[PDB]
Amino acid sequence: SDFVVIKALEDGVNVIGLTRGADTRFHHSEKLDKGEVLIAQFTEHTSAIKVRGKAYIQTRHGVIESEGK
Amino acid sequence: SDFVVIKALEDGVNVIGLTRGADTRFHHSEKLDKGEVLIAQFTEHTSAIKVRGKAYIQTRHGVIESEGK
Amino acid sequence: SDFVVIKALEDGVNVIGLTRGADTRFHHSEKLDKGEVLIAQFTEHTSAIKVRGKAYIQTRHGVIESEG
Amino acid sequence: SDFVVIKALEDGVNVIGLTRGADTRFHHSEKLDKGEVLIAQFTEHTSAIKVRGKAYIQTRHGVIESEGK
Amino acid sequence: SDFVVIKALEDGVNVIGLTRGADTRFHHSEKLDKGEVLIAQFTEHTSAIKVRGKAYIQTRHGVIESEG
Amino acid sequence: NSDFVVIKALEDGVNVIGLTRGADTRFHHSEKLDKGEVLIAQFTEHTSAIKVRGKAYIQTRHGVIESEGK
Amino acid sequence: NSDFVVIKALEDGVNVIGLTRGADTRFHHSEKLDKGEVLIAQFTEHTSAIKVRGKAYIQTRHGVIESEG
Amino acid sequence: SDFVVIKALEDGVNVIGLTRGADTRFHHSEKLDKGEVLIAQFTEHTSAIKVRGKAYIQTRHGVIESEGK
Amino acid sequence: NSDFVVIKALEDGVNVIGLTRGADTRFHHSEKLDKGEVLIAQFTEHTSAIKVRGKAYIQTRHGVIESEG
Amino acid sequence: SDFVVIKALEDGVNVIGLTRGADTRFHHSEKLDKGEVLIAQFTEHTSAIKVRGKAYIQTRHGVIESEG
Amino acid sequence: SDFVVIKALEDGVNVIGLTRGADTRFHHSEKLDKGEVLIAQFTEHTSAIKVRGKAYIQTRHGVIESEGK
Ligand SMILES: N[C@@H](Cc1c[nH]c2ccccc12)C(=O)O
Ligand SMILES: N[C@@H](Cc1c[nH]c2ccccc12)C(=O)O
Ligand SMILES: N[C@@H](Cc1c[nH]c2ccccc12)C(=O)O
Ligand SMILES: N[C@@H](Cc1c[nH]c2ccccc12)C(=O)O
Ligand SMILES: N[C@@H](Cc1c[nH]c2ccccc12)C(=O)O
Ligand SMILES: N[C@@H](Cc1c[nH]c2ccccc12)C(=O)O
Ligand SMILES: N[C@@H](Cc1c[nH]c2ccccc12)C(=O)O
Ligand SMILES: N[C@@H](Cc1c[nH]c2ccccc12)C(=O)O
Ligand SMILES: N[C@@H](Cc1c[nH]c2ccccc12)C(=O)O
Ligand SMILES: N[C@@H](Cc1c[nH]c2ccccc12)C(=O)O
Ligand SMILES: N[C@@H](Cc1c[nH]c2ccccc12)C(=O)O
Ligand SMILES: N[C@@H](Cc1c[nH]c2ccccc12)C(=O)O
Repeated sequence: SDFVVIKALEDGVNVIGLTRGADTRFHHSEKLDKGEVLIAQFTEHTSAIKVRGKAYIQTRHGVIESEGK
Repeated sequence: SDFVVIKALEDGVNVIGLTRGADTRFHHSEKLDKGEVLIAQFTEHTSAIKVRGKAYIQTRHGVIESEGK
Repeated sequence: SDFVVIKALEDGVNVIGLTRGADTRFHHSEKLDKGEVLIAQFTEHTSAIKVRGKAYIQTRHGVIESEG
Repeated sequence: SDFVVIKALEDGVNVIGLTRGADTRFHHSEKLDKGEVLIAQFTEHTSAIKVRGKAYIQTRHGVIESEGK
Repeated sequence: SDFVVIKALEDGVNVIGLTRGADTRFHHSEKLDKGEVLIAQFTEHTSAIKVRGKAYIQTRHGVIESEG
Repeated sequence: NSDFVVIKALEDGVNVIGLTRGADTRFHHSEKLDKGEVLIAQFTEHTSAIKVRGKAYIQTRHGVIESEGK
Repeated sequence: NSDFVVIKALEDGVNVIGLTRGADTRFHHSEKLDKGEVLIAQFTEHTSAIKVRGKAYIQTRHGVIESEG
Repeated sequence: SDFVVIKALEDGVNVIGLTRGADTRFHHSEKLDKGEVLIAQFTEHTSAIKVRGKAYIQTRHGVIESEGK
Repeated sequence: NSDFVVIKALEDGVNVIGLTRGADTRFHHSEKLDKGEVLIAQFTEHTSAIKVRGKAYIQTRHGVIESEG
Repeated sequence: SDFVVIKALEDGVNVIGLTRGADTRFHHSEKLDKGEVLIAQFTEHTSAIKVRGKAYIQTRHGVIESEG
Repeated sequence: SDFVVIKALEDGVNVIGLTRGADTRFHHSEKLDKGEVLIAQFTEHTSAIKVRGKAYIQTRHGVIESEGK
């Protein structure tokens, strides 16, 4: 299973997991403060991940940055 | 299982999931506001994804950009 | 499973799914307007995909363009 | 499963599927008009694909071009 | 399964499939006229393929040309 | 089997935190690292996300990233 | 499923010979190739070694090799 | 199944195995002296490895060096 | 779907010798090749080691090696 | 299964196998003399290998040298 | 399953197979004379291979030479 690396570039960045299955909703929100790193998998319960705030992102396809505000 | 990365380049980008199976319709529309990133898999319920609006997309195959009206 | 990427370079592009199995026919036609992107897999029900209209297409084998 | 991309370079190109199994015959002819693209897999029912007419073909082994009469 | 691509460089090219199993013979010959392309798999029934005639051949090992 | 991450602690008191796999998300273990220790940690049946706090040098299949403390 | 060998006959009468898989080893088939003909042949339940006699150009996973008459 | 190489740059290096499962504890500590190498797998019982002391370390992602107290 | 070895005989009377898989080790089959013939031989249920006597050009997954008379 | 190459650069190099499982123990020590090569796998019984003495070592991750 | 290529650079080279399992001992010693090539797999019975004497060795990891007494 693939994972995504997320480095928070400011306080209060949110890594949100959406539910796998016929229903789509947020099941969890992980708050990252500046400089913190989260390495997060796709799992049985999480089939999509949303990032809100300024962060540097690595995936198998390369780097992308989310932008706050 | 494969996933796409979607960075909204403007407000109100829509990431639309089409059902796996004999029938084809939309089962969920994730809206993204400017700067937000979504990392989204193909799953048991989603076998085709559609993007409406200005966004920067990465897939196994490289980058593509969606353009809004 | 493999997928194709389709960006509509014009209004009214169709992505057509043909049926998997001993019979071959159209079961669904996804309309795309200019600028819209569809990412679409091969599936239990779709074993061939047809693009009609002006689109930029990426597959595992590279880029190919359909023309109006 | 592998697949092949076929761009029709002229009207009336045919992508023919030959049946898998002990017997070999044509089971379906998809007609393409100039500019239309087909992406078609090898399947339980098709284990060989014939292209008739001028078209641009990509497969895992590269680009090949069919020509008409 | 792997597959072979055959472009007919003249009329009357032959793509011949040999039977898989303890015994060996031709089970189907597919005629290819000049310019026609066949993409053919190895399968439950075909474990070798012979090409007779002038053709352009691609496999996973590269290109090879048959001569008439 | 599954992927792993390399974490070198660039100061004392670095925290490598495992998040629970499954429908609920909580911290189950926090492995503390002092300066210069290396931890090589996998994703597992119990761990489906890892969070790093403090200044550390990180390697994954996607390349290096560095965490920074406050 | 299963490596294959490409054999181009560089003269008439080239022989591609299959050896039997199993505890016992013998020739079970000899496929005659005349000048310019190409044979693409798999390893199989029945054939676990292939011998080429006569002048031919051979491609395998490992490269080209040439047999001499 | 993945493995790490550990070369001890000083006496007393410490390769610590952590238990796989819902509980996390060290279950084995293999000490290395200067110049000794260990090649260790991830296993049914070890899902994380900790290195203490000055060592040179190769994993699939590259070399990393641990530095001691 | 195992590895195979390409052997080209550079002189008459080269010998490709197959050793038995199992607790017991000895030769079960000796294929003689004369100058210029090529043998392409797999590892199999019955052969888990191959020995080449004489002058031949050998290709494997790991590159070319030459056996000498 | 992965394996490792050990060429002893001096007499008396030891390649030690640690047991797979909940318990960790040396179960075999192969002595290598100057210039002898061992190619050894991870197995059902051996899930860690320790090299003691001067040797040149190749693994999937590259070359590393143990020193006496 | 992996294999090793061993070319004898002198007479009396020894390719020695160690037993797979809880016990470790020699079960077969295959002698090579100068110029002979042995291509030998890992197997249900052999999980470690030792070479004595001057040989050129190729594995997945490269070329290593054994030096004889
Ligand atoms: N309990 C969650 C933890 C998690 C993994 N990846 C995530 C991404 C976003 C949010 C939560 C998560 C799960 O197993 O799915
Ligand atoms: N519950 C949906 C969530 C989802 C995943 N990928 C998506 C892409 C588009 C829209 C929704 C989704 C699913 O499991 O499939
Ligand atoms: N419901 C369709 C959706 C789909 C996936 N790929 C397609 C390609 C073309 C048309 C429709 C589709 C299916 O699972 O097959
Ligand atoms: N129903 C057919 C459709 C098809 C797939 N690939 C093809 C190639 C050529 C012609 C038809 C097809 C099938 O599953 O096989
Ligand atoms: N019915 C044949 C079709 C075929 C596939 N590949 C071929 C190559 C040559 C001749 C026929 C074929 C089969 O499944 O095997
Ligand atoms: N050996 C039989 C049956 C057979 C085995 N494999 C085949 C592939 C194709 C056609 C027939 C066969 C025959 O030649 O008739
Ligand atoms: N009936 C033979 C056909 C064949 C395949 N590969 C070959 C190589 C040489 C000679 C014959 C063959 C088989 O399935 O094995
Ligand atoms: N017992 C834990 C060990 C572990 C693995 N990865 C981790 C990451 C962080 C913290 C602990 C761990 C587990 O199997 O999951
Ligand atoms: N019947 C033998 C044929 C063979 C394959 N590879 C070989 C190498 C050497 C000698 C004989 C063989 C087998 O299946 O094993
Ligand atoms: N008995 C331990 C041996 C081991 C493998 N890798 C390790 C890493 C650290 C400590 C011990 C080990 C096991 O199978 O897990
Ligand atoms: N009988 C041992 C032999 C062995 C394999 N790899 C080793 C590494 C070191 C020492 C012994 C071994 C085993 O199968 O595990
Ligand atoms: N019968 C032995 C032959 C063998 C294979 N690899 C070897 C390496 C060394 C010595 C003998 C062998 C076996 O299956 O294991």
